[PDB]
Amino acid sequence: MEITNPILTGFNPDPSLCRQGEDYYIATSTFEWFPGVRIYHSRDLKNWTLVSTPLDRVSMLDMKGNPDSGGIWAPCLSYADGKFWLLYTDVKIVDSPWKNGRNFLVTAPSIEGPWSEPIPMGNGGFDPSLFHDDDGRKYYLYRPWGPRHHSNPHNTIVMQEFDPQTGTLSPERKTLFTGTPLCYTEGAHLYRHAGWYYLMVAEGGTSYEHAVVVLRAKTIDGPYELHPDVTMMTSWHLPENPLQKSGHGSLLQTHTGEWYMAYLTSRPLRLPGVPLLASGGRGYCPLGRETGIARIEWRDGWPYVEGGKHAQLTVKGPQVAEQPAAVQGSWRDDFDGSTLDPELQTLRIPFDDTLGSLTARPGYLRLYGNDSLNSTFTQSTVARRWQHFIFRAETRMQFSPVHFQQSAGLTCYYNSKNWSYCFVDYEEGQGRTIKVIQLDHNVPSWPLHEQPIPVPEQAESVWLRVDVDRLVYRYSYSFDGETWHAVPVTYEAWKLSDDYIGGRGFATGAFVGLHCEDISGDGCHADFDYFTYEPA
Amino acid sequence: MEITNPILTGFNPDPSLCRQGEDYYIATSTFEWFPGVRIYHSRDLKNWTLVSTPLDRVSMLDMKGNPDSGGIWAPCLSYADGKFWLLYTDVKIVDSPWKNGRNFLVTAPSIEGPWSEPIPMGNGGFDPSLFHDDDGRKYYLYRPWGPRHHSNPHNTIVMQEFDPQTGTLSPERKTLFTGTPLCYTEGAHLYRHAGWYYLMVAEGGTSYEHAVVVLRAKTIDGPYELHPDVTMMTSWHLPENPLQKSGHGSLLQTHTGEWYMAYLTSRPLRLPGVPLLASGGRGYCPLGRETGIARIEWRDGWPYVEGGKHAQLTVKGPQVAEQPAQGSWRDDFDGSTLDPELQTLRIPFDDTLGSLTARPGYLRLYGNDSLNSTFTQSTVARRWQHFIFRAETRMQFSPVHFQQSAGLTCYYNSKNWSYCFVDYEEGQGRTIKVIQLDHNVPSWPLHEQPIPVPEQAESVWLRVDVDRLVYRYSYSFDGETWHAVPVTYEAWKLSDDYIGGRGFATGAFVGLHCEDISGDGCHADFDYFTYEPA
Amino acid sequence: MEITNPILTGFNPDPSLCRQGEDYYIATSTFEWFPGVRIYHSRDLKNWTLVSTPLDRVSMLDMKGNPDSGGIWAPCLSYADGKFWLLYTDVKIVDSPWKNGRNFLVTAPSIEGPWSEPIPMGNGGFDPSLFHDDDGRKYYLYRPWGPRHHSNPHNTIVMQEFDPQTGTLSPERKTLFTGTPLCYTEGAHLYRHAGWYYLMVAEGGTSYEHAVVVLRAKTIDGPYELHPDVTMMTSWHLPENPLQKSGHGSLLQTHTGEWYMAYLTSRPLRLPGVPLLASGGRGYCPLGRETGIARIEWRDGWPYVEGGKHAQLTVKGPQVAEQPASWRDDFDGSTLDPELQTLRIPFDDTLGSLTARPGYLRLYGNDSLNSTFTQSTVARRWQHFIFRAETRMQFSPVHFQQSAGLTCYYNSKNWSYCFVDYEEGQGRTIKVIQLDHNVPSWPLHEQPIPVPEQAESVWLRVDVDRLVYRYSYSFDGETWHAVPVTYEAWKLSDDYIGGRGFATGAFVGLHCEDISGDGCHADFDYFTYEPA
Ligand SMILES: [Ca+2]
Ligand SMILES: [Ca+2]
Ligand SMILES: [Ca+2]
Repeated sequence: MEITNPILTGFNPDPSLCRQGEDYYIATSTFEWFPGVRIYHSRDLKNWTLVSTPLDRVSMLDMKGNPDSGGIWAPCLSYADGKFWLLYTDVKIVDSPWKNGRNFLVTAPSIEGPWSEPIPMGNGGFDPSLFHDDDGRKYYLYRPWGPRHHSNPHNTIVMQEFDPQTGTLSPERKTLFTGTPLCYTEGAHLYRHAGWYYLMVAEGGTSYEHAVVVLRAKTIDGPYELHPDVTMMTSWHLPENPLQKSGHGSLLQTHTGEWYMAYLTSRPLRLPGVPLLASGGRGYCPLGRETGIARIEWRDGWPYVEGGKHAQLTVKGPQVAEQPAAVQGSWRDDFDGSTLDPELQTLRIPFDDTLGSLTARPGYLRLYGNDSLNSTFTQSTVARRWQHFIFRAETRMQFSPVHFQQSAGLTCYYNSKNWSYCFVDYEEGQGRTIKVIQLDHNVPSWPLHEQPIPVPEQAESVWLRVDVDRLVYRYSYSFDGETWHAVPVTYEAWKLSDDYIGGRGFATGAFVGLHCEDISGDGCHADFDYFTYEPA
Repeated sequence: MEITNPILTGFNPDPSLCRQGEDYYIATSTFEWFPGVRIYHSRDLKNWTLVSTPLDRVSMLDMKGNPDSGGIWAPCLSYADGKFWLLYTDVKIVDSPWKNGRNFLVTAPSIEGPWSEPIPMGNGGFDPSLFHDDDGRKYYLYRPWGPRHHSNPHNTIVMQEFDPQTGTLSPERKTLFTGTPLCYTEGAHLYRHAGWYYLMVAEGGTSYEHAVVVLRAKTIDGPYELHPDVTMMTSWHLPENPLQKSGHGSLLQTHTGEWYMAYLTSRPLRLPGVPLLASGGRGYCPLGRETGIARIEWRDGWPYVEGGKHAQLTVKGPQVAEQPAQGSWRDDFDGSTLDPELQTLRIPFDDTLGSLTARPGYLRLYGNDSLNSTFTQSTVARRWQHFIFRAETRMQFSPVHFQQSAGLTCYYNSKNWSYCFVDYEEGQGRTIKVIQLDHNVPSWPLHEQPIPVPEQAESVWLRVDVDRLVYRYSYSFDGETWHAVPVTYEAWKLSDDYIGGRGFATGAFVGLHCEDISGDGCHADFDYFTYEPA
Repeated sequence: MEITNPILTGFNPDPSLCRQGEDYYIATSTFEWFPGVRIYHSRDLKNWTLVSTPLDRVSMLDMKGNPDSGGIWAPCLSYADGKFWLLYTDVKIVDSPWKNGRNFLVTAPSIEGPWSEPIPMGNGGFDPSLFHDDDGRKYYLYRPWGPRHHSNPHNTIVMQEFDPQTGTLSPERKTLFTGTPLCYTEGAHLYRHAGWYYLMVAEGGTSYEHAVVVLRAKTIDGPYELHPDVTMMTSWHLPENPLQKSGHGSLLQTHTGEWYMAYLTSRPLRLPGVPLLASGGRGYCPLGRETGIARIEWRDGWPYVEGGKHAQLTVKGPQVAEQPASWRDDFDGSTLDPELQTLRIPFDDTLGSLTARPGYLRLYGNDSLNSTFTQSTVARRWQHFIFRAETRMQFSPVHFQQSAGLTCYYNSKNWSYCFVDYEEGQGRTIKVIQLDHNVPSWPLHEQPIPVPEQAESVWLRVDVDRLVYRYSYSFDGETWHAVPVTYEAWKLSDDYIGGRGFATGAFVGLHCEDISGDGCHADFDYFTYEPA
C-alpha cells in the first residue's frame, strides 16, 4: 500500500491521531470556523473521510467576536476506558504579546454520538493533551502562555494529574521540558512503549522551521533525555522538498503492530525570480497547513521516520487492505435536503435562521443580509476549503437588492482583512450591477465601483464563478448559464496565505464561499441554487 | 453667569444636549466601557452632575468581544411627547477600511428610567439623531458608512421618516448634505427656528481639524445652503488655543429664549522642544475628548459663537440662578452597588467579575483575563479627570503561582496600559511587578528582580501619582511609609494622539484589576479606591 | 599541523588566494576604508601577516562621497607572467534597486609595489576575476548587475577575453552560468586541473545562506555541469556551527601538490532568549565577515571539503614547516600603523599630521562621523569580542561645534562617540553621541561631565565585552571613571543594521571634528588595542 501526502488536504492542522480497535481517527483544528474540530475516520491510514464535527453548539463553543486565527487551536483526541476524550482550546486573544483562552474536555462513547457538556480544564496555556497511563492514572499536559511565556524567554511543558471520576485537575504543575534552542516548544504528547515514557513536542514554530522533537524517561515526571538526533522530523534543511513545515506530530501504534505519526505540513507555491532562501522565496501556501502521515521504525529504543527526517509525498501503508469510504473529486451541494453539506462551515457562529435557511425556499440556500466580510460577529457566509491549486467554484444566484448596502455573491476568504468578493448590488442610477471588493493587508481594492458591470433587469439568475490556477484566480459571471464573461481583474491566490499576511495569527487556509450582506440592516435575502467545487 | 470649560471633564465626547422644561441634560458616549451612555443634569448649564447610566443590561447593550474604540459612539438624547428618546450605536468593527454596527432606540418616562428594550433603527451608519418637527412627524438621520463611505470619497447625511406609533422607519432615504472639502461630515442634527430648518454637522474629523458646520433650508428635505462662514465653530486655526478639537455641536434653545451649543474638545499637553505645527506638536490629550458649552448669538438668521469661531475657556451663562458647585472622589465599597463613577469593560459587573456582597466593606474581584482581553476582565476603573492627581487603594491578595496577579492599572485600551500588581514567585513568595503595553509592545523591567512582599503583610497599599506628562506607581505595607516603583511612565502615551490607528479618542482610566490566566480561581479584595486631584 | 579559523580576524571578507612559488598571499576587500585592498602573506597557510595596502593613491582609488558599504568589493589577486594582477571594483551606488561602479586592473613586479596606474576593465558588474589559461590566453569574468540583474530575476556569470599586450577586452560576452535556485550567483573563478575547467561561484547571498558552488566543463566556454552535491561548502544547515556564512571561495593548489580554499566566514553573538531560527536568532557579527581556510580533497574529478560541507575551526595544514611571524601605535613615526585606516580619502595634512607635534597624532577639525566626505577619523578593526582601547588626548575647544574623542564605528549611520567639547556656561565637558539606525542618542548633553580646566590630558577608554561595551575616562591616567551609558556591540553589525549594504565589521578609532570650520586640533599621545 502506498499513501500519498497530504492525507487531509486544505485547512487541516494539528492532527491528533487515535484508534479504537481497527478504526483510526484524526482530529484537526478549525480556529474561527464553526462548528469546531473536524474528525476524520479511516481503516487503512490512506483514505480519510469526515465523520464528526463535535463542537457544534454555542454551549460548547461560543466564538462570536473572536479574533482572526483565534478559536479552536490544536485539539487532542484520544480513546480509553470505552470512550473518546476531546480536549480543545478556545483562544480569545491573538494580536498581543501574550494570549488568553479556555480549555475544555468533552467525551463520547462513539465518535459520532452526542458529546458531553464540556469540563473546564484551565486557561493557563494551549495545546492540551491527555495521557492515559497503564496504571489507570491520567495526566493533563499543556504549554503555559502569558507574559514572558511566548519564547520570550520561556516555553515549557507542564503536567497536572487528572481525576476522571470527579473531573478535577490537581493544582500542582510539574515542568517536563523547557525546550531546545529551537524553542516554540508546544504540542506535547506522552506515550509509554517498552520501558520508556516518550515525550513528543513540536519546536521551531509552525512555519518552515517546524520540527518534531522527541524525548524519553524512565519515570513520567522526568528527567527526560533528548532523541540522539534531537529532531525526529523536519524539512527545514530541504527547502526544495515538496512538503514543508512538517511538525506537530502525533504518534500511534496500529492494531497490526506498526507505527505511524500524523503531522501538519504545507505545500508552497513560489513566485518566479525570487531566490529560494530569501524572504518569501520558500513559497506561499494557499491550501494552508494540511495533514500528512509517516511510517515510523524503532532503533535502540528511539523512533525514527523511515527514509529520513523530512516529510515524503509517498510512504508505506500498514498491513491492511485499502478501504475507502467516500468518492473523491468533484463536490457540490444542491441544497435539496435539511442540512448544509458538512464540508461547509460558518464564521464563528452556528448556521441558523439568523444567517440563512434551507426551508424558506426548498431547493435553494437562502442567505439573509447581515454583516460584511470584515466582521467578527454576524456574517451570513457559508464557505468550504481550498483543497487544490487548480479548481473552479460556481453558483447560480437570484438576488434583488434595493440600495448600495445590499449585496450578495461569491468570495475567496482567508480572514477578515484578506479576501476578495464579486457580488451583485443595487446602484441608484443604473440598477443591479456586479462589483468586486478585495482586502489586501486590510487595504481596500474596488476597481469596478466607478464603472460597474450592468445586470439586465429581466435576468432571473446571475451565475457566478471563480477559476483558481496556482498563483492567480479570476471571477466570471453569466446571465444565462451558457455564455460567460470574465470580470477583468486578476487576483493573487498566494496572498490568501499566512506566508503573505504574516502577523501573530497562524496559518489556516483559503476558503471559497457564498455570502450575502445588508449593512443597512433593512433586511434582504439571496437565493443560491447550488454550490460546486470542481478540481482540475 | 460665568461658565468655565470643560464642564464635563474626562472621557466625555459627543455631548447630546436636550432640555425638559427647566431641567437640562447632556448624554455622552462611552465606547467599550459598560454601562453605556452617561447622562448629566443641570439647571444653570454651569454645574453638572451625573444622573443616569441608562444602558445597564446586556439586552440593551452586548459588547463582549467588541474591538477597542468600538461600542457606544455618539448618542442622541431628546425629549418629546412626554418621554426621553435615546438613540445609540453599538459599533462592531473599527480597524477596517469600513465599519459595521447597530443602531437602537430606547425610551423612558423620566431620566432615571425605566428604560425600554431597544428598538432596532438599522445598521447603515453612525451618529443617529431623532428630529421631532412641529407638525408631529419624526425624522431619523445618520451618516451612512461602508465601502467608499468613510470619506473615500463619500460622506453623506441621509434622512428617514419615523413612525413612532410602530417604531417603523420608511425605506426611502433623503440625502440632506454631501459635505465640504473638510469632509468627515457627521453628527447631523435638525432644528426649526424662525422660518428655517437648520442642519448642524461636524466636519474635518474629531482631531485638531474638528469643526461645526451649519446649513439652512426652507423645507426639511432641502436643498440646504451653507452658513456664510461655513464653519460656525473650530479652533484649528489657533494652535495655541487652550481648547482644541472643538466640534460635534449640539444646539439648544433654553426655556429663557437663549441659545447654547454643547461641543466636544480636548486639552493637549505638549512635549518640550517639539515644534508646534510638526507632528505631535499640538499636544497629547490623556483626558480624552471632553465636553464644553458656548453661548450662541443670532444675526441675519444665522447662528454664531460669541467672540469668534474658537472654543473659549470662559463663556457667559444663561439668565437663570446659579446653583451651588471634576472633584475629590473615593469609594469605600460599603454599598451593594459600584459607585456610578466606576465602569467595567464591555460586560456588566456581576458575580463573574466580583461581588460587593461576598465580603461587606470590600470590593472583591475574581481572577479572569488579563488587561489585553476584549472578553472577560475583572477590571473596575474610573476616569482621568485632571492632569495632576493621585489614585490609591488598599488590597488583600495571596496568589499561589505566576499566572495570578492583582493590583492597580492606568489604562487606555487593550494595547496601551500600565499595571502594577502583586503576584507569586515559586522561590520567593509574593512579589510586586509592573507591566506596560506601549503600542502593543511589552515592558516588564521588574520580572528578573521583583520587589518582595513580606509573608505576613496582610495588606498591600497601591498608589499612582500622575503629574502632567509622567506618572509613577508606589506601594505600602503599613499605610504609613511608602516606596517608589523605580519606573517612570509617560502619561502622554495614554492618548489617541500617540496611539493613532482607526480608533477615536476616548480617555485614560485608572482602576483596580485582578486576573488568573490559569483559570484555577483566585480573588483580590480592595478596601477603598480614592481619586485625589491636586 | 593544525590551522585554526578564522585565519584573518575582523573586517576581512572576499579572500583572493594566490601564490608565487612558496609564498602565499590573500587579498581582502576593504569597502570605503582607505587605502583599499589588504594583502596578507604566509608560507604555511596558518600564520598570516599584512604586507601590502596597494590602493593608496587617489589616482587609483577615489572614494570621496562613496556610499556606505561602497568602495572596494571583492578583489582578485593573481600571479602570472612574472607579475601580480589585482582586479578591484569601486562601487558608487548601494541603496538602490541596482548599482553602478568601476572595475580596474593594476599590476606589480613585486607584492609591495610599485603598483601601476589602473587600467579600466568595464563597469558592467562586480566580483571581477582574471583567469590565466595554460595556453597563454587570459579571460576576464564578472557578474553583471543593473536593472533586473540583482537576482530579480537575473544573476549571470559572463566572460571576456583579455588581451594582455594591449590591455583591452573583447566586446563579446560569453555566459558561463545563470545560477541555481539559491541565486545571488557571484564570485566567479576559473581553474584548470586534470583535463577539466572548473568554475567556482558563490550563491545564496553573503548571509547565513552562503555557499560555494562548483561546476566543471571540458572547454572554457562550457556548458558547465554542476558538482554532484551542487554546494561544495556551506554551513546554512548547521545553525549552531561556530563558523557561519561560509562562502565566496578561492581555490589554490600549493607547491606541495595540496589543495586549499580561502573563504569568508562570520562568528555571531546570540542574544539570550531569542529562538535560534527566528529573525536575528542566528546571531549578530560585530567582527564582520572574516577569512577562513579549508583543506580540499579530490574524488572522481570533483573537489570536496574535508570532513563535510561546513566550515570548521580546525583544519589540516599543508606539508610545510610552521613559520610564525598587544597592539599600540605611539605615533612615533612618519606613518600611521598599517592597522589604522581612514574613510574614503587618504590621510594627509587636511585630516591630520604626525610632524606638527612630534610624538603625537594631531587630528584636525573637519566633518563629523556621519559624513561621506572629509572626516578626520583614524580607526582600526575589532578583532576580538573582548578588548580594551585606550588613548591619551589633549584638546581645548572654544565652542560647541568643536569635539574630539574615541569612537566605535560601523558606518555613517551606526556608531557611538565619546568626546570632549566646550559648553558655553561650563567649559570643557565630556559627552557621548550614538547613531542607532541613524537615530540620535545623546543622554549627557543636558548634564555633561565637567573637565578640570587645568587637566592637561584627558584619557579615554572603551571596554568591549561581547554583547555590550562601555566608555571610560580619566584626568590623571591611573584613576578611571565609567560613563554611565551601556552600548550594544551587537548593533554594530550588518545583522542588526540591515539595508542593502553588506557586512564589513566594527571599527574603533580616534576622531576630531569642527562643524564650524573655524579650525581646531586634538593631539593623541598613543592608541592601544589590548584583547582579553
Ligand atoms: Ca438547488
Ligand atoms: Ca472599605
Ligand atoms: Ca606618543
